[PDB]
Amino acid sequence: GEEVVIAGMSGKLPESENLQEFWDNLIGGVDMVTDDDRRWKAGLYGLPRRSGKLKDLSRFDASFFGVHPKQAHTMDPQLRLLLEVTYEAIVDGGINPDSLRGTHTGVWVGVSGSETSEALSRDPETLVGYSMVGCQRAMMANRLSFFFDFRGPSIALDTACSSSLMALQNAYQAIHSGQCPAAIVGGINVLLKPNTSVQFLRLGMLSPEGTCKAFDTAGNGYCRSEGVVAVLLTKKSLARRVYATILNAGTNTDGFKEQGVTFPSGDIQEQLIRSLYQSAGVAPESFEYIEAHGTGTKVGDPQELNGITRALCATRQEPLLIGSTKSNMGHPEPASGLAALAKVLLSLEHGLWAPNLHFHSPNPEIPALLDGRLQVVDQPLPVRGGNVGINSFGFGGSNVHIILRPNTQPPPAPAPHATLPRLLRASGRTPEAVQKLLEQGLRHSQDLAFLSMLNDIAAVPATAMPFRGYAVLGGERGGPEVQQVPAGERPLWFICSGMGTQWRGMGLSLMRLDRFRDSILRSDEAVKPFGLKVSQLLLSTDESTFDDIVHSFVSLTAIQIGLIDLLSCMGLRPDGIVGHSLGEVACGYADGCLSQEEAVLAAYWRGQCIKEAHLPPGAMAAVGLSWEECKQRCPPGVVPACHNSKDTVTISGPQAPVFEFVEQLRKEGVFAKEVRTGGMAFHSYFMEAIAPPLLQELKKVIREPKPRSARWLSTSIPEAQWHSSLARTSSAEYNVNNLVSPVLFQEALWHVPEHAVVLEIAPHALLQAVLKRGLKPSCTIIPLMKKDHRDNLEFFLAGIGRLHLSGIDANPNALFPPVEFPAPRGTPLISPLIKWDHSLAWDVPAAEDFPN
Amino acid sequence: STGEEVVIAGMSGKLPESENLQEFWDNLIGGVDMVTDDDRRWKAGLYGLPRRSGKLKDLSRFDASFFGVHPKQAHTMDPQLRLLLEVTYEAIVDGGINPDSLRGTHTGVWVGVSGSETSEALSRDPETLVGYSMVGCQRAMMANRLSFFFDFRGPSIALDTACSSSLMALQNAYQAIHSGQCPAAIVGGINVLLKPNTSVQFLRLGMLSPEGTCKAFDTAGNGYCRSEGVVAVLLTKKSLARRVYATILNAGTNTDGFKEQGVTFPSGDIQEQLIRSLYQSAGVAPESFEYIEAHGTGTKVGDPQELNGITRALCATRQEPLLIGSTKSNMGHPEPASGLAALAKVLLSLEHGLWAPNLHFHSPNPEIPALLDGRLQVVDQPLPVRGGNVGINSFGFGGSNVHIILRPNTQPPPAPAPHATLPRLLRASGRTPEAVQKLLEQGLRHSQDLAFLSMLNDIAAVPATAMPFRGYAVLGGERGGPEVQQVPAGERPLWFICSGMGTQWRGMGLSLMRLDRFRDSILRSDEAVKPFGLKVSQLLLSTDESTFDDIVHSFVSLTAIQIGLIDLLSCMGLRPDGIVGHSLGEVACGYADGCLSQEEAVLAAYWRGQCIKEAHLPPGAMAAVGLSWEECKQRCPPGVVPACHNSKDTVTISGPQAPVFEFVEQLRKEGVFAKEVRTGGMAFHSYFMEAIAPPLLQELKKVIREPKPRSARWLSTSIPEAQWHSSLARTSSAEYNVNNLVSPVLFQEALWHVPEHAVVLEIAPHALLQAVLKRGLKPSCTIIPLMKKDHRDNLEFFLAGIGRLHLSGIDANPNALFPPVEFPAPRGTPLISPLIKWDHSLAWDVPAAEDFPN
Ligand SMILES: [Cl-]
Repeated sequence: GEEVVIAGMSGKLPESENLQEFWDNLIGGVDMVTDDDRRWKAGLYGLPRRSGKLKDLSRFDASFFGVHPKQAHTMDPQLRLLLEVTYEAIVDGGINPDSLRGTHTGVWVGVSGSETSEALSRDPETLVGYSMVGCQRAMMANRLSFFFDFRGPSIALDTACSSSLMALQNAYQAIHSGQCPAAIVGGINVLLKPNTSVQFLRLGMLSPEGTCKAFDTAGNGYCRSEGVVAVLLTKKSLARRVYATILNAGTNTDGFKEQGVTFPSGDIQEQLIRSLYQSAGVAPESFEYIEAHGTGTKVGDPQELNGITRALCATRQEPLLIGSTKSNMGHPEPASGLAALAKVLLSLEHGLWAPNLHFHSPNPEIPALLDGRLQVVDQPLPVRGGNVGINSFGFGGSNVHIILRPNTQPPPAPAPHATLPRLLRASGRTPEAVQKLLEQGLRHSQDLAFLSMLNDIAAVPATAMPFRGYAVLGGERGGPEVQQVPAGERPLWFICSGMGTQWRGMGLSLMRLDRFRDSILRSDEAVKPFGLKVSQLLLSTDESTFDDIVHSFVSLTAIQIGLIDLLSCMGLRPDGIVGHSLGEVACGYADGCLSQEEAVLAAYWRGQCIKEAHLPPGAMAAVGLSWEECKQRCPPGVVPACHNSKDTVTISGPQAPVFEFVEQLRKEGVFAKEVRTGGMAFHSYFMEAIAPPLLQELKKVIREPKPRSARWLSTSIPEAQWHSSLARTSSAEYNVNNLVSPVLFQEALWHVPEHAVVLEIAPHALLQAVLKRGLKPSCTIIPLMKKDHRDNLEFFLAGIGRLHLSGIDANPNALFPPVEFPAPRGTPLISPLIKWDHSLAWDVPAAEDFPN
Repeated sequence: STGEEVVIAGMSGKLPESENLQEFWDNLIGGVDMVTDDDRRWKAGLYGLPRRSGKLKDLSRFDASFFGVHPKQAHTMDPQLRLLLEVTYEAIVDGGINPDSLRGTHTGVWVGVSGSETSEALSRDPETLVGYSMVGCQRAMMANRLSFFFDFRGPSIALDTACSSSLMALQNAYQAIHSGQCPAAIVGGINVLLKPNTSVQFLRLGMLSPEGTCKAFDTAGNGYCRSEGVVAVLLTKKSLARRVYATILNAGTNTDGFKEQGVTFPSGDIQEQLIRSLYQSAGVAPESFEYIEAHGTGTKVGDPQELNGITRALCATRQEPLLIGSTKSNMGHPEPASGLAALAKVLLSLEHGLWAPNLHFHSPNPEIPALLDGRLQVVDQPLPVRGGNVGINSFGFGGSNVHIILRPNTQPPPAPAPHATLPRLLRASGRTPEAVQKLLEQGLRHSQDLAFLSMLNDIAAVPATAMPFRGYAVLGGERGGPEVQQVPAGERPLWFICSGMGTQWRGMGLSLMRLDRFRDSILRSDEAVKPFGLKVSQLLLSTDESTFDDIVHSFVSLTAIQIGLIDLLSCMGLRPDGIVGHSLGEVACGYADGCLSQEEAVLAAYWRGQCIKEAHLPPGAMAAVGLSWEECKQRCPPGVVPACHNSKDTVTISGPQAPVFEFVEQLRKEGVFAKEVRTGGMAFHSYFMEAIAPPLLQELKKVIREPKPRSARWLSTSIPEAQWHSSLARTSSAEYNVNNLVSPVLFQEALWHVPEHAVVLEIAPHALLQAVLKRGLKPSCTIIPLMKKDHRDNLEFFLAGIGRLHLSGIDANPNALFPPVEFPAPRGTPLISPLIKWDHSLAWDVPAAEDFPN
């Protein structure tokens, strides 16, 4: 059938708020069983004082889960915690939960108690109906399917202690047979009602010392514990991270026993173990370690270990390692299987078997312990290699056993782009949630698989995760940037700049990105017939290279096209487009009116037709007065050419009168600065003589002009004329008319809506200040390249980071070569890095809420 | 070959106002509303609750000792579990399967359950609560306790998906059987209403109808009525089934996922996709459906969501209306067990050929176009079942949906056959005499239903320690009624006694010739003697009273009949623990022991007679004499001797005709019983036989070429005990048989070794030895005759003997005597589960409404 892997995990265990703390406690030999009065007075009714308790049951990020406060207070704490642990298990696997919505993903939850339901229905006069929706057993599974939008089976099951490993088994069968592509498996247990512990006490199942002395002579019962664990299983193809592959999972039941229903049968357990390795085609000698059910009972331990010995140790030359998580944290009953699984996977990820606590003298009823066929892990031991088995046996006789093949994927071989900086983006319910992801990303900045997975889980809408951040890794000038995301819809606008943005060496830093390089090489092919190569112009060390009009027009357009291609590969589509002068050629590419070759040829012919003609000497100057003021003050022959902002306009005309006016104006104290245009009066009647030959060349280039969309605001045609036949398409005529007409830039900027995110598409963000002045103050202005910057690749990635802060989604993973999956063993855990808004404290039943 | 074919093989249940499925059906087809308004569980109207709810008649009954539960544990067991254990046993036997045959198998158990109210009531007092209440009330035990008792080793799981739980259990068990993981499975659904607080929760959620009625599909639908239910179904792969109610063509589940309307808003679009995906994957056409059992809880929002989803899934291209019904309208909504309750209603409708109608349907919900246009037709009147697939929906309030497709079993009744006129034996076992009486009475009422009787006979082999009462009835016979008795405790060794001379009678065996196995045995014996101008079957048909006066005829015919009787006993698996033969009866003993083949035994009887005849000895005689053996010896005139030691005070003498006759006459004069035997005028077991020895030995050496050892089960009557370990007594050789003819019959001597409490069968065409056996055996022995001289119908007499064998605690299935019934049983074969009775005299604890917080 289908290969089944464990793709992600999370959990809350005794004295452990997450799996990292669980591991620290395990490998540190910390006893997680405690003796405080968290749940009820110590020794109440003669109960043992010790039990494994979660640090907190009151926390729940209710609004992220769409739960109203009234329902949150009346929801079983097991469910409140399982909703968050489930989310963490999914992202732990590097999967964005949104990608599983509407799928036939299944949910199986192992659960045996409904104490909250009892507490909440105790008063008929005051009880509320919605406590049934938050506490009824089926909801422990159904509420997950509801929130995550999972449509596969949704089942809560009870086989007592083996519940959660039985959920794992049923989930494995559903994936193996092709019924589900993925599944959530959960295990939950809380200790709210002291009466329940009294019942177990009187059955003789509880140790008076509240300890699971697994495999030890002194074993006399188990210590009750709490636990909330979730695991994400998927078919191999869907996994990003793989902790292990499930080779087989199976169940049987003891059936009739002369000793009674609660007497465990080692003979039946042994048959289960054997039938599973036989049917998986696995040899008993291939096992390195077995996680025994190991509750530390006088009858159960020998039954189980002697069954393991007969099933697995008959022909083994080496001892078989054996451990029990229950010796470290107590017995979380139905959640026991998944807690033991978490200890196993964490041991494998760290290369060390965590050891048992409380093992001093071998149970004398167990020969393999005295003879070395079984070896208890009572010291941390390196993981050497081999399959792992896990047992979970219920007190009613339901047995489950699973065989795992650990993922041993080695770290990747050093690669070229690994040296390039990378962008890491993060989202979170709070600033601390974001900070936590960026900090760990920084700490593992060379772990490409880890960063790739983090980048994949960050695309969560700002309405759900209001804080965002980024960090450019492997660069020079970087540190984490975090901010709350301004609420509302934020339209994305592209501004393509015109002349004055070229500089020696421009684009060379971005050439290290394959997509940008490939775009440039494609532009080279367009101009090859004209003896030009864009990549060679960019490599030129001659400061005068871009003084040549054709070099600068072609190189500018090529770079703009390369930047638009980087943005497109991340799925960005602008809501608005504005070009300045020659920038309209790249706007036509961005709007989808011009192909890459047409845009590049259009910039070539525009410059070449200028080169092939003679024009009288012209000049342009930035004047410190309004458009209206300019039209009245301009001397004869001089005209307003660019309406950049309210108080800054560019004039164009005959060289002398221009230099004169600049003089006159400076006389009257007005700002006047001659621009350098190489003796050209662009955007004036002066260009008129270029029109005819340019129109002839462009008609051959743009054979089938396409209509400009409403996103694209023309700067060469006044708004009053937007319905004209000339403004309809990006035709040879449209492009010729741009050259001889004024740039109505400020006019277009006025139509940019509030809260827009504006990117400057240019080799140097020349228009930043003009943009700030002409745009509504609620706009975010982002530059993508800077003249002479040490490393424009880093500057560009910071801008993509700023895009993320603004609430726009752009995954930087797409800019770099795809990481190979599954991730290497040891890729850092993600679930413990997830933080929620846990400021509120929700109702939790008290010991007195139950009958006494 | 997608996988294994899955069938519903048996069912049982306890539903509102219905102690079993027969009462459930009577209520359904009779239009009886099973929802009531009494104070059984709590003061009606308490907390403003609706007064009406579906309640089981009793929650206190449980045959604790059958299930090995001590009284202290029975009082602290959830009533759901106590009831489920019995309903599970009834579901298995309902299928005509003896539960013992599933012990140790990988049979699975899935139980749909949503409440543990008893567990709450029983753990309320920390000072007094006991630990074993956890073993009888924890949710996992609802499944685990069944696996434990029945010895099932497949998966054992309790599951909760709210309303759809029990149909989800059925889907999971269908998948485990279909994929080859389990050969069979028990599927259960349970719900009880003990805690009024629970109903308050639902009331406040707006889910309960103030009228306590599920007005399914009706404009007045405003919520559901809560009910109780305990249902169990046995699923098996096709090959294991005897009865088949229906084949499951497909079963599947999906979940609503996220809904803008909230978690409890039912999604018709998702339900519709489940229905479509299932008939598409089963290769079933939507037009092939006759009827659909809708979840139909009678809610304002749910009904149209469901029925409009059904319309889009199934009614797009249908030319005929699709029938729809809802069992909830009849008995309310038993929550997790609703899927199995609906299933019971469907299967009972199919078995009776009538769709049981809904109650409370007056005006169609106006938001459902197909009810207004006739594309969907509510069954509000009983309608005949016409043919086609059936679908069943069960949707949980949390969004878990289950749908199943069934193909009804339409197997017609069997074609009239010749053997169907023969009488049949019905055996029964039970916890009480009333349980046995109930099976025999129903068997009598359906005496021509072969499949029904065959299935009843298959469930009767239960040890006496578990079912202390047994009974039988010979059906289709002239006379005879039920025999019921408590089964005497202890091991009871089975002994075969093969009689000798004096048992022959004109027409013997003719009645048994109607049984194919007996007839076939006789025809085989005919072949052995055909070369000698004899045909056993023709001697049995002879109307000549002198036929058996010829010793060859009588020897051969007796042996053949005893062999035929041994063959009938062997086909039922009976193996004797002891064997004693009388005179020529020792030949059949050899066959029964295993040392003589049928042909050897028949040829041995032939030669014994023919060699005697061939010698033309002087006239001899034998006579049954009412004297002890010793008392006989001293009154035995010269030439006359004691030949057969039958009992303490009765012996057979043998000698010269003249002196035996004269001695017989003087005996009658002196008031003694003197009865001359029919011996072809010969003196058997006497010196007069000595001249026959040599030629007989020569013929027998050719017949018995390779003697075989005589088991220790076989006590010799021709060789004194002191010599039982000699070489002659070792094998059934030519010498052993020659010696039998020439030596006395030490019958009484052998009888002394028969142990106490033995069950003794007389293998003979006429049970001549009954009184001798009574006298010579310990008084604790049961003596059973198999044939009687001149009986009107020895087939009936033989079956009544097989019945007596059952009563004694020995197992012998009479089904093996008759042609095998073809399985699956015909549709309509009477239900068995309702016929099962238990020892329900005690009343066990049930929590009271006041045992919960108020
Ligand atoms: Cl035999």
